[PDB]
Amino acid sequence: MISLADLQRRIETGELSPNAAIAQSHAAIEAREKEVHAFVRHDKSARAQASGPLRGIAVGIKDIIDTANMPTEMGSEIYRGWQPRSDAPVVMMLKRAGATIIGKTTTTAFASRDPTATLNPHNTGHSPGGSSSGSAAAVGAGMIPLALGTQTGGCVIRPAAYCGTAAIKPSFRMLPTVGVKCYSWALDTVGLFGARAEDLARGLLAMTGRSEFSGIVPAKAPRIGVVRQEFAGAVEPAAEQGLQAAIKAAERAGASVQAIDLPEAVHEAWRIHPIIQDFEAHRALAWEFSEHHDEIAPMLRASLDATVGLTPKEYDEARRIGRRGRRELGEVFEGVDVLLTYSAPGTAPAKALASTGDPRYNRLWTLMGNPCVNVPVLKVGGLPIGVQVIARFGNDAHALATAWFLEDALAK
Amino acid sequence: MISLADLQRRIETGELSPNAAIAQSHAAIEAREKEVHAFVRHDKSARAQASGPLRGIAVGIKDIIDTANMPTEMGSEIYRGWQPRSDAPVVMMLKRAGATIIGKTTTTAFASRDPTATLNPHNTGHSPGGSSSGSAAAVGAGMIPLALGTQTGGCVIRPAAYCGTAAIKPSFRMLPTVGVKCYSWALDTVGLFGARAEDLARGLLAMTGRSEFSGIVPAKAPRIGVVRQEFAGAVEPAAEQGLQAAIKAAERAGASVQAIDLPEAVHEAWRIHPIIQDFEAHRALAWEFSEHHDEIAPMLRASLDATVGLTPKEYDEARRIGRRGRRELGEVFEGVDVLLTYSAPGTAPAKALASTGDPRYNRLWTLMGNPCVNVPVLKVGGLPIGVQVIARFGNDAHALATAWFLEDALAK
Repeated sequence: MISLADLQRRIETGELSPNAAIAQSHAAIEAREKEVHAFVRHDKSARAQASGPLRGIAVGIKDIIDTANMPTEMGSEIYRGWQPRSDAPVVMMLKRAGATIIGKTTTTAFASRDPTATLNPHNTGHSPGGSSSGSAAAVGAGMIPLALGTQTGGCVIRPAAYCGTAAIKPSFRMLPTVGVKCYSWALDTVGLFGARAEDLARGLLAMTGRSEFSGIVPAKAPRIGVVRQEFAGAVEPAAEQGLQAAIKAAERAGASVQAIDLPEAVHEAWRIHPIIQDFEAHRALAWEFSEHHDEIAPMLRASLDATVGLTPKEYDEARRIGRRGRRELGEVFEGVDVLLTYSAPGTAPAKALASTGDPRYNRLWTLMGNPCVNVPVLKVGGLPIGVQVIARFGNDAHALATAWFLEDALAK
Repeated sequence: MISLADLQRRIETGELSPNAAIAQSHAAIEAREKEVHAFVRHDKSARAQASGPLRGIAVGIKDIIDTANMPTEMGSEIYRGWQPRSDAPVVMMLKRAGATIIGKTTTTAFASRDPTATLNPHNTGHSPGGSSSGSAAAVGAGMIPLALGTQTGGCVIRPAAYCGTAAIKPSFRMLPTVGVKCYSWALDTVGLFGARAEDLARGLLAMTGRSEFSGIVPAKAPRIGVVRQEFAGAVEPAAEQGLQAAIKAAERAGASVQAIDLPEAVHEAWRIHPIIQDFEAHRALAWEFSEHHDEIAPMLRASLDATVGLTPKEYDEARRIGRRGRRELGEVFEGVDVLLTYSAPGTAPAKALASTGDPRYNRLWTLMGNPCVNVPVLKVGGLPIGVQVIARFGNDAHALATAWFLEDALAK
């Protein structure tokens, strides 16, 4: 994989030229697209910009995020050839920083369950996860140093884990979702894919100008609270193997690790995530469902069909539960700096299963809103397994710092 | 003005057919549009639907709200001829209920300060307010029974007051802002314009299906708390005359009215509203500011040029201040059912002043999120004056019930 931070340092010293960096990405893409299929469209004419911390940095954009110079097809036939008039605010954050928008990465139809043609870089016979399939794959295949995606259930953390890349779903609403095809406005959150935690930090710094992302360094003696999300059901062996490897590494590195069971209020929040998501999706995708029903991809069409009956009453109740959940989760962070858990059920599923993976270990955090970061840990049978670092809402910096600490710990 | 509730009842009993109702509207628009100029686009072929609670109900849509069959120009040359692919979820809420989208109403450029060409229905020499200029003017001129607008500062309540129509800015986020051109995502709130409070209730019931909007009837002897928002300075004589008249009518109607002070935390929230608004505006309108700077309407261009330096730091600090204001405001509603205040600084400004009016008496409430309803009180020099009824967050139904109470009280 290509490191954003690496590129930055070398370009800043003149050791590497922006044009060369971009030519390298174009090369990497051409070198494996026929194998991975992570791009809906690749702008081969894309060139590096003259100034900015992200000059010479090629970025892939999930195709539900608006671009003014390239179509935004939402991974749906309904939007084939659709051309937005403007670039989404998050795209502008990158462009204003000097980044090069190299192309649109594949997305499942409307960021839901329907698999794209994209394949896992680590094993062509496996899924790269979803819904940010192309962003995770492209970064995992070393095609680009950065990619944008979104998370409603576990659309960022899960595919990142499956593809062995670092990634972060910042605190809810930190990055605007303006110009981002909505699935559930209570959940939709923009995320970033990179090679390492440090790459994510430098990316967020350039996009937001927030001092909190400046000068981040690996955390020291982090206080970690391990949660296995029992309420999420039975995890697969590989996932647990990765979590134990992470715990062992952190302990040896000086971290204090303790197991903790999450409050009933949190278990409940996890249960009602589907209610909030699906009730809102019917509103958010009303036009598509009412006017182009049969054109909606199979799996998404099915989930919408099964949920037309969700009522405002139960929706309100679900949101009440969500709030109770957030309140009691905050108390959990009184004794620990971060929480550590699974990023996915296990290794990436074989493409034959026609599944981008179950988001059961991701969805709770998207609703709570806390910053989540995936940390590659190991590989079982050649397929990546990662762990998920979670900090208190609004403390994305500490989440990245601990993720960094963890990466260094695993490196022994 | 045309009453949606009235049309509903007559259509329900069969006294009026949906086709006739819609023909009524087309005729009403035809009758005054040449003098008011409230529509960017009037779809003369718009027909009535055969079923639904809103069948036969014509609705005007502020032009920053996406429509699939009509252009959405954002009141800016930058979006001349722009055609969204899909109808915004709120538009679909109306369509699914059986309503007719009769046209797009005027909006100031990107819903900011730059005046549209629309004129006040009560005196064409005056402003109809903004930024939901056309929606307020159309309803006020008796063209349509319902219209959608948005409020970031006071874009719903102020123009409603100026044009003498009933209107409501529901609780923050009750209605989705998907497909609604964003100015400030922390503030933007969809609102409705109608003849009376009952019309708003029926409109919200059909759009949301929420039982809270079903069976609403005038409130009885409400506990009203009068707040003059001294932090925003003294209001113009006409506005105070309308407030005094509303208090007296309410009292003689059996309501308990007490002048109350607003917590310092709330005063502070009003103060930092511009910080949140303008900082986000720079991110939400990034593409426009970067690629079409000189094409942005003059006033908005100037406000943006003067706020480029706002920092994430002061922004976060403003948000913290706003959250504290919301908390303490709720406390105020523990002893009072609704707050009663000004809807605008006074009567509508002369067009010659090139101003849609000062939003100072509206902005706080948009940030707090509470449901606000405008109640027409009287007219000074032929120009309408209204009062603003505010309930606790999530108590939209009560705001409407008390507004209805106030309307009857004023009618004695």
